[PDB]
Amino acid sequence: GAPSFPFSRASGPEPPAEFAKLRATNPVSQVKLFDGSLAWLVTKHKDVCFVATSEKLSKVRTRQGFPELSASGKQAAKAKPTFVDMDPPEHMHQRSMVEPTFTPEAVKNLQPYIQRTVDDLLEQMKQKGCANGPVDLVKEFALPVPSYIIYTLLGVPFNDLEYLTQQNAIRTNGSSTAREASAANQELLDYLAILVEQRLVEPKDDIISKLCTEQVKPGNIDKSDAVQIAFLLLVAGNATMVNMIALGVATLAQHPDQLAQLKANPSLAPQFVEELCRYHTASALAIKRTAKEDVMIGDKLVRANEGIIASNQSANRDEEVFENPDEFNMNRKWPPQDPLGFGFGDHRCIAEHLAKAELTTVFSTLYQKFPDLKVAVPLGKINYTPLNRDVGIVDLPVIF
Ligand code: HEM
Repeated sequence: GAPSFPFSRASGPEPPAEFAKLRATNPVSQVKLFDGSLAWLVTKHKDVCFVATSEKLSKVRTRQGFPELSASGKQAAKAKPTFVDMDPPEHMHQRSMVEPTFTPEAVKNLQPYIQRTVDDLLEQMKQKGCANGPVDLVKEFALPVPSYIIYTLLGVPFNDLEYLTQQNAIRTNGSSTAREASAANQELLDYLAILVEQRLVEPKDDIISKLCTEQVKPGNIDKSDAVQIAFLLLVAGNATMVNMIALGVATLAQHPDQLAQLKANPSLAPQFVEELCRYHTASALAIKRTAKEDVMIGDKLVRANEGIIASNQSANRDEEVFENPDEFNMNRKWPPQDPLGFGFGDHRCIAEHLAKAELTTVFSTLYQKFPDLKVAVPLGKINYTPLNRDVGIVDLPVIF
């Protein structure tokens, strides 16, 4: 029978072993989801791009055969959708309401603020020190950098950042009870609703205010929609950002020649970030569709109302695109084809430029501030996310 999916990672920092075998012998195959239903799994870079762009495929989760991967996903699919789950024309109708903050030009103009945020958190880490033992690079740095930035862009005032960063972390922490995670989720929604009310009365220079002035007041969306769009922008990428920062530090510890390169030349940070986003595809479960009509993919017929999962993680290890794909090599010569860490097509991560700027700022600054930063536990004992989840690191003891 069809194997259960998601697959488990082969070890803490490695992709599932199944993908390499599937790319070689069965690149479009059926898998069994948590509820016993079947879905198609696509593993080659070319086919992942096809799935991401075909207008014969839908992200609408109320369609028959949509590949929800858990009971919580089936429950979430009942809610009113935001643009992440929309097809044209609704998708860009709503996404364009918030895209301006995320353009290359806007993200370039944000660079001094990104740098200040990273610098301030590094200085707080220095002042706290590690004189009594290792400290957790996740809690002290990888968590607040993306959290403070997206909260600030949305419109949260500075004094509220630390508490709301902690609450949003509780939401997804693997140690939280269900009650604890649900209470933190509702606290974030309650806070955002009050912020939307405030910005309807007195808008400021932030994303929520722009939604209020330009879409809520004119009746293009309502205020509960504005809350949900803001919430999507917070929760869609934050855990992935935290994991990418921590994975970057661990990857450099595992590759000491490349770390020494980066310590000696911070202008290598962009190249490092490109290879990191290919090699550790920390969001690998989001390119999902159902077929609106029959569609042929490779040697398979995907029938109408059948589900599809396109693994951008597998695509990023596709030997036919990336030479020596399972080596981390920030000095590689890149091919014509895009790495797919941020997806592809109309739904490609709205925050791709922001995320790369955050990551480039982190890795061009971290080892200037802390040239002796070391992972404090043996690398084989790093606390990775559980193997049946997206790759990530829960906590990362360091000294400096
Ligand atoms: C290194 C960090 C990140 C990675 C690797 C990442 C990756 C991804 C991927 C793989 C997708 C799916 C794209 C597709 O459907 O083809 C996506 C979509 C999305 N991401 Fe991210 N992301 C990151 C950071 C962020 C951040 C910081 C935000 C918000 C500020 C964000 C918000 C979103 C949203 C809203 C979508 C849905 C876009 C749409 O369907 O139109 N992501 N991201």
